[PDB]
Amino acid sequence: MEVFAEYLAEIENPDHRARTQEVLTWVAETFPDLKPEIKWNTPMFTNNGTFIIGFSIAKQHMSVSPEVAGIERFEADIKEAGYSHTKGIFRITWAKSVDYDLLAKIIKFNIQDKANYTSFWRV
Repeated sequence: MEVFAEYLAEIENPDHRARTQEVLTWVAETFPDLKPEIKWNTPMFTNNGTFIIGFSIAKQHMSVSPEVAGIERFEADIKEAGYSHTKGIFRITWAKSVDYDLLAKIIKFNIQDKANYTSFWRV
């Protein structure tokens, strides 16, 4: 968790910082075997060296990054949760709640789908 200290401190809005902290803490606690990392100024979690999920903050939303394959697998549920998405990310605006249930399904999916992966990113 200390790994994310500087990143969180740099979030000037304290309510945005609290939400980011709550999500990152929840991932860490719910998935204790993942390694929390800051890489390229992005908070993320890896499993035996491969990327599992990443988070980043913009002015009006948090971005969740589970790779294109993660968005493809859960596109219907992302849309039903009410979040906007691209091919590779989806967004949670500050007024909207975080669907921890969906996050859990995405994270578990990437863990299983990238078991033994030989690269950091999916190609």
